[PDB]
Amino acid sequence: LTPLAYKQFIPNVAEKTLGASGRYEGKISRNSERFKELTPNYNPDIIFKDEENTGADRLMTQRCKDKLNALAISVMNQWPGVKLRVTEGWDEDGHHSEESLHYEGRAVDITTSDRDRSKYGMLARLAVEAGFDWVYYESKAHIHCSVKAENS
Ligand SMILES: [Cl-]
Ligand SMILES: [Cl-]
Ligand SMILES: [Mg+2]
Ligand SMILES: [Zn+2]
Repeated sequence: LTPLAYKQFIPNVAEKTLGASGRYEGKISRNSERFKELTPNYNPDIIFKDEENTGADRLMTQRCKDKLNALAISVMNQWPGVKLRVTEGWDEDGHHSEESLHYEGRAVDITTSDRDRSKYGMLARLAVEAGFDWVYYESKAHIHCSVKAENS
């Protein structure tokens, strides 16, 4: 398996194109009907930074949970004793551009639990192999992973 390079994305097309994660559907706000279709992730093998102390980053679509949970298994296989870590998920605080998949339960920013940046390119490759529809080495400090919408 070949690690991704900094700022590389796989597949090598824009995130919201049909062969990647597909179009945005619209921001999800708390207590909306679409919010009620999100599912919380309390997987003990994933560390959630949850800096807002709201648990919002745990709320994600079922496809996002499926791929994230597969990635959590893969991380523990690659580096025994290390866990997947989520630093950003579903944003309620307005940090991202319009049409960001972070507003839809469809995107996560991730690291390893030890914050060893030398692992991040490989972490991104593991996310591709775990089935995320788009993976991007988005900053020196994290990998961005997203999924197609349930209606796909
Ligand atoms: Cl779980
Ligand atoms: Cl943390
Ligand atoms: Mg946040
Ligand atoms: Zn991101």
